[PDB]
Amino acid sequence: HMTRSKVAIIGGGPAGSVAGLTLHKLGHDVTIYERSAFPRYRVGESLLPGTMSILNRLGLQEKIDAQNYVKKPSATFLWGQDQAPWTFSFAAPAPWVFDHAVQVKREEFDKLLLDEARSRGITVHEETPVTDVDLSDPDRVVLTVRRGGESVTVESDFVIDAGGSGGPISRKLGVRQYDEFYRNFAVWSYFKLKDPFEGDLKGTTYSITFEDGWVWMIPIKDDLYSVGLVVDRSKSAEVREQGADAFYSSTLAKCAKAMDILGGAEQVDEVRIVQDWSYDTEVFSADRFFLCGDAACFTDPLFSQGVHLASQSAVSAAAAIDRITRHGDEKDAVHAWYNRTYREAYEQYHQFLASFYTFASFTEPDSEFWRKRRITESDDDRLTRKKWFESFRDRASTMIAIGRHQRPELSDDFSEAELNPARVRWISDLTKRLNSITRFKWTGGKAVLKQHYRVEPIGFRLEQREVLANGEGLDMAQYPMDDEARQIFQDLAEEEFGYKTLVKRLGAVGRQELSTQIVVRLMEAGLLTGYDAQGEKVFVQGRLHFGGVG
Ligand SMILES: *Cc1cc2c(cc1C)nc1c(=O)[nH]c(=O)nc-1n2C[C@H](O)[C@H](O)[C@H](O)COP(=O)(O)OP(=O)(O)OC[C@H]1O[C@@H](n2cnc3c(N)ncnc32)[C@H](O)[C@@H]1O
Repeated sequence: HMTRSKVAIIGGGPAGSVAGLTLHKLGHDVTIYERSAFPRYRVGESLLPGTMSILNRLGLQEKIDAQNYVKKPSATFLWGQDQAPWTFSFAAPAPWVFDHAVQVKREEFDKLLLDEARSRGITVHEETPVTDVDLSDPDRVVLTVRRGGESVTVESDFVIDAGGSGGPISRKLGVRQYDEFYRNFAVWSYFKLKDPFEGDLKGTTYSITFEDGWVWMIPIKDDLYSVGLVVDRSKSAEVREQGADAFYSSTLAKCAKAMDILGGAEQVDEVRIVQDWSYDTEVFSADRFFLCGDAACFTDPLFSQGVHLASQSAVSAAAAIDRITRHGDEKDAVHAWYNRTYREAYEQYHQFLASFYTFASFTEPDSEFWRKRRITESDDDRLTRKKWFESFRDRASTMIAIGRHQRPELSDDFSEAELNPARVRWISDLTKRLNSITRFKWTGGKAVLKQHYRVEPIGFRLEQREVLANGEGLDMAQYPMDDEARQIFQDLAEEEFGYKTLVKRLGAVGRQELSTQIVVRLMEAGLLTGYDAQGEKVFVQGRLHFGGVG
């Protein structure tokens, strides 16, 4: 209980800094090894509310307010050809809950976090690459580090690899699993251009489909836009052959709505490229190591999840190391929790992504980009799927409908309030479906409490919580339940009462304000199935934020 660990951290990007700040607040002894000198240039500029929340709870609010980062209200999508625009609002009602995020210059943002780490007495070595990581001694971790021109050797109780896509551990272990099809390749530059919108659109992140993929437009200053192409890795050869500059301009010129908003603006930087393929890992952590951020997995940046998942996993890996340090018998359970949680985030962002790419594929040409990414299924499943012609994948269908602008084209006429009717209409539809449920069935014959972990948001400790499950381990981990609320569900499994009874029984035990969320989550978890008065199944899903929002 008074025991704390010595922890080496490879990499001082967002995963590294957040991991070190969190481990320090949890009372551990942190060293961060970063191979570069800061500031150093880095792409990946558009952030999420969930990450601001984390930084706020770690005490960075004043330093961040000081920076005057461009504020981001939402993300806007021009998705498919001749489609109305849609926007994903960051609108949301605790002190750390954020309704917006920001856009940053990563060289400055990353250096701000790292300098904060320094100021708290965390040891930081810049220009000190970690050259080898040895885990074969089960009692310790030993790193080899290049200090000056000398190899120096250092031991620690734990190691976090936050070294980004080039982190040494996943490579060393050979546990990286590249996605078979999501092999994105990016080519980008900067323009001098002032946000052309004054209304609710100002500061929004634009993602815009064309023949060979999509274009991003991020305002990182008053008059500065990051403008990137995401294309298939099959375009590597063209860039190799014809040069990135020529590839960049002739490709970007193919995206009319993008040239539309650009309009003669001046290109104000060189163009860079990189391979950004999706991949996860067989192992997110085991024994004395954790992988965090791109070192663990990489998600197609369409929804700007990257820095958020680096931050979230960094906080989780910190809490995990703390828990194991104070309760060493829980080692296996804690690693199983870290692996499950990261895997589930990765896999469900991927499933969701597949939906979005498929929707654009109906109006974009049959290029290798769209063909690799759109859902694979029978000629007949696909023609049926132009059920789309007339509006995870209903989850995405939902988001798009709610966010649909009420005119055919993108304009400063847009206000987020014009989205309120479709929102409300979705809520009324959800309310209508739940109310029609006169009979519920439980999956299995037993309702049980199962052990689960949760990071406490204020102090960051990993706490134990009992969640609802069946005998066969299926669970709904998002809410803490007791023997008392479990009884509710055992009675349900036996008597199969409907929605009205379930709401009442929940209210009766203090859970009146969560009850709608509780039953929706149980439905999505496949633990509850609902039936209407005519005996037909009733399908409910109430998701529709992508992670790090709302
Ligand atoms: C590729 C890409 C990614 C991207 C993006 C657009 C593109 C083309 N747009 C994004 C966006 O709009 N919003 C967002 O949140 N993310 C976006 N991304 C992805 C995102 O940039 C990454 O997920 C994020 O950078 C990951 O953070 P993480 O902390 O995991 O990794 P990092 O930023 O690469 O930092 C790693 C540091 O480690 C150092 N390093 C590497 N190896 C060593 C060794 N061996 N020893 C010591 N240090 C090491 C690197 O120097 C780096 O600083």
